[PDB]
Amino acid sequence: DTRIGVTIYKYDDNFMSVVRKAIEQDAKAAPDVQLLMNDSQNDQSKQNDQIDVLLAKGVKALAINLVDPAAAGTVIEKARGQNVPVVFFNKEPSRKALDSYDKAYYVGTDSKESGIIQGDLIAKHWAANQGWDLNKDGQIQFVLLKGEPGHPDAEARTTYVIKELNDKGIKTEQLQLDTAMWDTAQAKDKMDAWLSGPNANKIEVVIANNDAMAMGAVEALKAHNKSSIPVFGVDALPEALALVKSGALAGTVLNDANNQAKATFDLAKNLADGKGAADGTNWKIDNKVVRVPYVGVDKDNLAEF
Ligand SMILES: CO[C@@H]1[C@@H](O)[C@H](O)O[C@H](CO)[C@H]1O
Ligand SMILES: [Ca+2]
Ligand code: NA
Ligand code: NA
Repeated sequence: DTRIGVTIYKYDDNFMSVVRKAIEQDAKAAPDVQLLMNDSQNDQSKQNDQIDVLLAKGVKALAINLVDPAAAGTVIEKARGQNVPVVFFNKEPSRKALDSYDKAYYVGTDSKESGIIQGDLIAKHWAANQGWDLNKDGQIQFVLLKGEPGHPDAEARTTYVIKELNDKGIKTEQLQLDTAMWDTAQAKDKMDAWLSGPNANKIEVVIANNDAMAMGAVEALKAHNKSSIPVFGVDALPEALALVKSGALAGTVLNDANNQAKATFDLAKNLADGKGAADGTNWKIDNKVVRVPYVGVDKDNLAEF
C-alpha cells in the first residue's frame, strides 16, 4: 500500500481531532493507502523525530500539522532527501518556506475569516430584519462576548466581525465588550449583568466569539424576556444548531474540519501518486495554498447539518 505519514500537533485539540478523524475516514475509502498517524504531543522536537521515523518507513507523502510554524523549513529539509511532498495543514508556514520547495503545499484558513464570515452573516440578517434596529438609527447597537484575551481566535473574531460589518457599510455602536473566557456560564452571568444595567433596552444584537458564550447570552435574554434580541455565535456545535432550528440562535459559523481533512488527504494522495496535487479534484490551489472557507450557518443551510 502507498504509505502517507501524518503528524497532528497535539491530540488534545478539539478542532484538530475532528480533522484527524476525518483524514482517517478519508483514507479508509482509499484502499491503496496506508496512513501512518502521529500525535506530536505539542512538541516540535518530538514531531521532528516522528518525521525521521516516517521517512525511514518510505512514506510517499507527508501531511504535517506543525507544532511550531517556524519549523516548516526543518521539515522541508527532511522531506527533500527522498523527494517526499509535504502538505502542511492548519498551521501556516511562511511564504518563504512554501516557496523553498517545489513539493510544499498548505491547506488552511486565516482565523480572521471566521470573524469576516460572522460579520457577513450578521449583515445578511440585519438587512433582512429592519425591526432589529430598535432605535431606528441605522446602526447596530451591540454587545460582544470575547473569548480568552490574547487567544488568536478571540482577537481575530472580535476585531474582524466589527471591521467586516463596518466595511459592508453598517455602522456599529459597541455598548459593551468583555471576555467570558469561551464559557457558557460566564457568558450568561456577563449578559445578565448587561441586561440589568443602563444598556438593557439599547442592545440590538449580541455577538459572541463562540457558541458556548452565545448560548449563555441566549439564556440570559430568555430570563429577561428579551428573546427577540438576535444572538450570533461561532463553531456550529450541535447544541447550538438545535437553537438555530428553534429560532433561539440567529446564526453561527462552521470551521470546516471535514473539508480541511479532505483537501489535505486528496492533495497528499495525488502527490504520493506522482500526480498534480489537485488532479481529479475540484480544489483550487492558489500559489501552493488551498483555503477552506468558514461557512455561515442559519435557516437557509441548516438542513445540510
Ligand atoms: C480550548 O479553547 C478553545 C479555543 O482554543 C478555540 O479556538 O475555541 C473554543 C471555543 O469553542 C475554545 O474552547
Ligand atoms: Ca440601532
Ligand atoms: Na483556520
Ligand atoms: Na434571540
